[PDB]
Amino acid sequence: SDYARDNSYTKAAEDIDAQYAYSGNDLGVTYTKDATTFKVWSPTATGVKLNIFTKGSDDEQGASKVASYTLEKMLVDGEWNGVWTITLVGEWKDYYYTYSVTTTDTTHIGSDATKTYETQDVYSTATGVNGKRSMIVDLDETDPEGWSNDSHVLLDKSTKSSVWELHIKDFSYDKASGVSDANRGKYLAFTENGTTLNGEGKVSTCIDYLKELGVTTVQLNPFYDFQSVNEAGDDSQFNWGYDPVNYNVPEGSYSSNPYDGKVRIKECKEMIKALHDAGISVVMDVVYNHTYSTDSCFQYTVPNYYYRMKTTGAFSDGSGCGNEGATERAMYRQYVIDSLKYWVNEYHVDGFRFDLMGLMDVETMNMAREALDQIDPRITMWGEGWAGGDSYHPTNTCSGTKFYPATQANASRLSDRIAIFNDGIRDGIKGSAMDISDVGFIQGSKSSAKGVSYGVRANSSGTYKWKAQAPSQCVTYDACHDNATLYDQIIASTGLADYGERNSEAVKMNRLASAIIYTSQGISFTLAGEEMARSKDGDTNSYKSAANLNMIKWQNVVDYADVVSYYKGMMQIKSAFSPLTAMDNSYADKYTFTKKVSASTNQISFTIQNDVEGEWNKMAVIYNNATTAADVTLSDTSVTDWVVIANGETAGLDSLGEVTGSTFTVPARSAIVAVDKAGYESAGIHSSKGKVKVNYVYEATGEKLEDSVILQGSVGSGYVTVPSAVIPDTYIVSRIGGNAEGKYTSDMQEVTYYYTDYIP
Repeated sequence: SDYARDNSYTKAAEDIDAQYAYSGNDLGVTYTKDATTFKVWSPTATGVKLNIFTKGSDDEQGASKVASYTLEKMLVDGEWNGVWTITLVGEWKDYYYTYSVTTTDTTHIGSDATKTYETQDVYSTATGVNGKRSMIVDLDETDPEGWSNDSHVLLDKSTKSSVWELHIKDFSYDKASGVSDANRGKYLAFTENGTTLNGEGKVSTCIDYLKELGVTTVQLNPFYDFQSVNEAGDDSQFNWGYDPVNYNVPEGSYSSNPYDGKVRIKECKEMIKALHDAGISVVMDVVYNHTYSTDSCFQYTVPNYYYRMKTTGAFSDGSGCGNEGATERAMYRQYVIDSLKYWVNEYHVDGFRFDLMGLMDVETMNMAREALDQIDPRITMWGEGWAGGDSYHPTNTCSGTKFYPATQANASRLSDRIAIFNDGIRDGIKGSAMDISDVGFIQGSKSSAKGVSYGVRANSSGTYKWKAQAPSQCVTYDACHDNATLYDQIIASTGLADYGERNSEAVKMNRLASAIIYTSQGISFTLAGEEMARSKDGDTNSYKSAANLNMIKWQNVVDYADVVSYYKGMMQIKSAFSPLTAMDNSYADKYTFTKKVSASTNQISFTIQNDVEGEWNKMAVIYNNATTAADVTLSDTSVTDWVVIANGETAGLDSLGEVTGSTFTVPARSAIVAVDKAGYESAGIHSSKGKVKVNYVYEATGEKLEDSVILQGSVGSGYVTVPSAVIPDTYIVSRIGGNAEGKYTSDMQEVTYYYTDYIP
């Protein structure tokens, strides 16, 4: 819910915006070898004092207060524009500082009831430990080697993306990642090429694993400066980071040395450079909708201005943390826009994800979208189109237009290149996020088939709980950092095994969900480690749980190499068919669904008439969430010869069979993807990945104890195969044919685990 209220705080802030608004783009430190400059926009302040130090804290050896100066009012044409400036002559690099602002609030300008605060610069670019002290860094110095040649690694269309939502700690915090001792959980785990599981050199991990999996984007969890982890305390502290402190300053606990401010910048840039060199785009999660506490730099500089104030004087609780930034405000809007531009231009990020996007206002988001477009329009923007609580915001914004929250309901006003995370498809696929045990479509819910069928088109065709101006305004996904993981939800709802423990039926549902996400329009978005069945031990909220519980268990790239390969093949499927990555609604009417989109059906099916030259001319798709195989007849009978390219066992770009007519026998809880034979033969799209088939044969009779699984990978890359974890303990591998480990050769290989009786 949201309400439009006006009060004394809003009127005073509007007057401030009308009079004192500033647009010089040079607030904060403007360091040069000749002289340093400082600027603080605070109309309500009676005086500002700058305090230079030598160490970002008093507990560091050699820490001492250097000097204090007084910042005087900045005058243009004799009138005050709200800023306090001072120039220090001489060399001042690496010198910390703070401000001592004596100020009233917005409603009491000119009165003598001031209060004195000591505050880190709102525009801090570098900070000592815990971000409580600024620093005058020379940013040109912190560029790693070859940084001048780094360029944005951007998609041509954000719908082609396969976003990998990766937490910087979890990426490498496991000792099984094989990363050096000093770099487990930092920016620099991303710069180490040649990593492997347990350093054994057999199967890759981390960055080489990313190049293998082919993800086109990686969305990094909050690595701006945040509060909830002590940058000087225990190294095992984990926190997503939704308690922002310094937006413009990289987080400190992800660097080898947080006490020095150049080190965090250097190492963050190093990580971004590493990912850009891996050909993988980088997407920064941002949280401009709130700050850690109201005792912030914004409040200490201009109280009650930068936040939305209720009529009673309390702060609005729309974000659920006790406050919420007033994005409608003439200077906070400019702050957010300039912070986005600064992150992009300095740390070479390629796109953003706005937490609780519903709080921000549509006009501000259109302004940010236009500003990022002015750099490069392929910079991807998206975010959660809701809010955490009741928001009380002004009736208008600083520009004079009405105030509209950026919600899913307002997606019609919100720009089409600002995707809204599709809760509709998320719950249609795997169930409502509010309950971990809820049963979605994949688990067997017939009713959610409507949600899945509408989300197949990015909700941009028709209306189910919301609508998108285009599929480019939809992030097709079923999991992210928030709430439980896909495999967690599947296991919890099925009740077949404990969390993270491999289960064949749950793996089938996971493959089906991957097919649903990767044959749909819009942006494909996956939780990092979602292919390998990542599990948080079922924890529905892990924002600050154990780092060893949130870390990616890198044994899962071996234990779930078949699921990794299914995902890696579905990615190729989606990238090899233009309708599955169309930005606009040109292909909305080609989806000749077999049943009504609103039908509660166990087996979803449809077909896509592609029109791009040199590609498959048609595809079928049949999601069969039933416990038993079911024959599905296509209402589109214009094509009767087909070449399956995915099924319940393996997925990819290679013919897994052929079907005559238009009737497909779809296995239980499994998807089928086909293509027209003529188009397949004429296009020439073919999988260059090697393959391995791992059977599990009871030796005495030749019957299979468990189904075979197909592994996949690039030709020339290694692999490792293991006995299936689902075979009972009463069986013992007596022999293993073929290469139980090795590399992927262009010609298919095989491995057979023969079994016999055993007494555990």
